[PDB]
Amino acid sequence: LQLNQQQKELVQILLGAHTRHVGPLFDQFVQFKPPAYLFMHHRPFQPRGPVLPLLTHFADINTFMVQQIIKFTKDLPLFRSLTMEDQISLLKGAAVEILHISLNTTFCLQTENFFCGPLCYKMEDAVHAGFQYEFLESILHFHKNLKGLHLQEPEYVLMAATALFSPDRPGVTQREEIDQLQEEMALILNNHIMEQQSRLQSRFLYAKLMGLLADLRSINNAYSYELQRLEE
Amino acid sequence: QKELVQILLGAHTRHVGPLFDQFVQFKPPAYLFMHHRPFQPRGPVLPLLTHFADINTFMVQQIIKFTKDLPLFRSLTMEDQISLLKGAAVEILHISLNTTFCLQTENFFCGPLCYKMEDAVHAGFQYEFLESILHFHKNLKGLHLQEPEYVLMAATALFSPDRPGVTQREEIDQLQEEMALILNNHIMEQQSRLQSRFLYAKLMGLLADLRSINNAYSYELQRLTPLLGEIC
Ligand SMILES: C[C@]12CC[C@@H](O)C[C@@H]1CC[C@@H]1[C@@H]2CC[C@]2(C)C=CC[C@@H]12
Ligand SMILES: C[C@]12CC[C@@H](O)C[C@@H]1CC[C@@H]1[C@@H]2CC[C@]2(C)C=CC[C@@H]12
Repeated sequence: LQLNQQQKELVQILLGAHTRHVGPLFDQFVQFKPPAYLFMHHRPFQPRGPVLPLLTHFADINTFMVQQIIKFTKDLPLFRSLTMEDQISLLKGAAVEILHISLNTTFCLQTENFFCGPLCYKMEDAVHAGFQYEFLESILHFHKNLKGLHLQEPEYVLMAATALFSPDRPGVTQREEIDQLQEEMALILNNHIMEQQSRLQSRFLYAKLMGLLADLRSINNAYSYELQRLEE
Repeated sequence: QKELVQILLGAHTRHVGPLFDQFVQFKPPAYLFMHHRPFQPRGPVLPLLTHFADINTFMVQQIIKFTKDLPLFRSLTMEDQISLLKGAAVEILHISLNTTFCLQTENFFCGPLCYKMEDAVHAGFQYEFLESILHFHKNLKGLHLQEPEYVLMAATALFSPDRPGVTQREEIDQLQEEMALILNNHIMEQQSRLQSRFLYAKLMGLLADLRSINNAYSYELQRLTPLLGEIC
């Protein structure tokens, strides 16, 4: 219950990593041939026509986010300290979770749209790309729930690090060493939140976050085929 | 009593709800239709000053139509109605305007329109003033309020007995408290979702920061070339 020098230094390293590779991420989507209507924020009756371009765009931004995210982790000495296998296994399992956690950063609660650069994503756009409604609703509830907590870079990065060092993921060997990492990550998350008692005013913030981390994992386990198909 | 909050709710929804979806009706410069755009202060100003003037008028009219459906209000000396409105109108406008504010992008989404501070800046308004306005809207928005706490907050400001020109600052400093604590109570009747520490105090702390800017800055809210037929 209080952050020591080691911990404060860790937060900074995380933030640094996040800021270089993920923060600038969302503003690069426009480079991946986005369909014209994506540039409009207000389009109640606008048609979308062909799926291919829209579809391959989502394909584009998804690969780019997963790439940057990999870089993100790669900039963490703690992560590098693990075995090749374990890393590939942790990323292979936490990339989607870090993605929506990072993406919530551009999410607007008032309009339930993500503002990435000059682009404006709406749930209906994913619908038009063939994503399952139930999937999309869950993904949406998550983002609404998480935005309502009024988080900031620090809380976002810590949370992401918490999801990264999860041992329960298949293919891991150093299960107990890594589980130690996650616990140190959560304790820093928790204590960090307290340090900001005045800013963060939702009750049971920590639990609510870890709770949402649970919801996220469930959603992927359930509609995993939606993503596996996108990746091909 | 809690039925007075049904009177307020129906008043607001009828004349102030669709208030914002009509701004598109008053010759808004094409750029207000875009959410992502360059700041060009060397651009034409007059057409934008004209717009803000037309919608400032329009808004005032609906806020009048609003208060004109509050029995507790009409049942007062016309010399006070005018007086109270002479200073509340503005304050309400911003409380009601806040429902179109997105905390993420800091824009105001009114119908197909997207208003930015940059716009008030170009219109020629002064920093500090705008700064207060933005600060007000960021703070208030961060409290996750819904209609009930809006119409409510608004009405307690509607009856502010310490306003210049009021006749019976006796029956007014009564009608207000006859709702100030009715606001504090409702806040608890929903203590679950409204979990901001010390809402009320923070709320009234906002009603006070609105008045202070309603004053210090007023000479400019006036300027708003009040000529329509002036163009053919
Ligand atoms: C398509 C994408 C982005 C690429 C891929 O991660 C899958 C997700 C599913 C969920 C999508 C999101 C883009 C932005 C969307 C459209 C907004 C709500 C649902 C969102
Ligand atoms: C112009 C107006 C509306 C009329 C008048 O109350 C002054 C204010 C100042 C502040 C303005 C607002 C319109 C909408 C704006 C442009 C959005 C942010 C700043 C906002």
